[PDB]
This record gives sequence, C-alpha cells and structure tokens, in this order.
Amino acid sequence: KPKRLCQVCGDHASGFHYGVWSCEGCKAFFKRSIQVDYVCPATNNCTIDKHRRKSCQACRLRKCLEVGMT
Amino acid sequence: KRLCQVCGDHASGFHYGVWSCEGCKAFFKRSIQDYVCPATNNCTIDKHRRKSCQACRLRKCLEVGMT
DNA sequence: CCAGGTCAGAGTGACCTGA
DNA sequence: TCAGGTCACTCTGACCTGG
Ligand code: NA
Ligand SMILES: [Zn+2]
Ligand SMILES: [Zn+2]
Ligand SMILES: [Zn+2]
Ligand SMILES: [Zn+2]
Repeated sequence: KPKRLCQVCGDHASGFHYGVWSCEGCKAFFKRSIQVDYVCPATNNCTIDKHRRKSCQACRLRKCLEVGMT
Repeated sequence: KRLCQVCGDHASGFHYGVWSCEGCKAFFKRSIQDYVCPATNNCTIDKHRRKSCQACRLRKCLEVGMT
C-alpha cells in the first residue's frame, strides 16, 4: 500500500494504475469504461470526493480522463 | 392516469401520500428504514436521470410531500 | 510491482403479500 | 388500497494471479 492518494477521489491509492495514482474503485471504474454513456444530472462540474461521499458517474469518468488515465 | 410527482414516470399508485412510481416508492421506503449531493442540490430528477443523485432524489420526495 | 479478472456486497424497481 | 418485503439484475471495489 503506497503512501499516496487517488488523484480521482482522494481515497487511499492502491497503486499507480493506467498512468495515475488511484484507488481500486477508480481503477475498476476506468477499466469498465474502456470496455458507456453517463449523463450528469447537474452541470458537469460535480465534486468527486470519496471521504465526503460525493460522486457522479459522468463526472467521475471525466475526472479519470482529466487527471491522465489511459 | 397520473404521473409520478418525483420523476415523471408513470405512477403506480398513491404512496406515502404522493402519486408516484414503483421506483420512487421503493427508494423512499428504503430511506425511511447519508446522501450527499456532489453538485449544488439542484440535480435533475426525471425518469431518465433519477438514479444519478440520491441526495436530490430524496429531497425531491420530501418536497412533493412523501412522509 | 500492475493489468485484467473475479464475485461478494449493495442499490434498483417490477412484482409479491398481508393488513 | 397501500405499506413493506422480495430478489433478479447490475454496478462496485477488495482481493487474486500471471506477467
Ligand atoms: Na462501470
Ligand atoms: Zn479513487
Ligand atoms: Zn456530474
Ligand atoms: Zn418516480
Ligand atoms: Zn444532487
């Protein structure tokens, strides 16, 4: 377990996955996306923060891409 | 026949004091047995988008009078 | 060490069941 | 009629294994 944080949601990172530090959740979520159509119910600017229980599927995927997952 | 006052899907009956669909019925059922909005507490709740933000779906349930 | 797979855990909603 | 239960379906993510 690395002393690093997930660049997507701020949870503890499990490792360096798809080119970014990420948790198992965000790793699998991105994994499943490369194999989807999400719609943000708000304005495409949702906070992704695991500790505060904030997430949005569309904005989660956009943030995965934003921070550099490939 | 009436529409669900929470999401606009077809209503199945009068549940918890509100005309509503089986989805919103069950969702409120589970809530009364905690949700945070990642946006601005104004997320769209409709038959397409209702599953997306739990916090706003519950607030919409309360707004239209589910008890 | 990580990519990709696995499947128990959890939310959904159409349908069930008793008051 | 409705309140509350059911459970197949599906997404989630903790853990595994091979590389
Ligand atoms: Na997914
Ligand atoms: Zn994460
Ligand atoms: Zn969003
Ligand atoms: Zn509804
Ligand atoms: Zn919301």
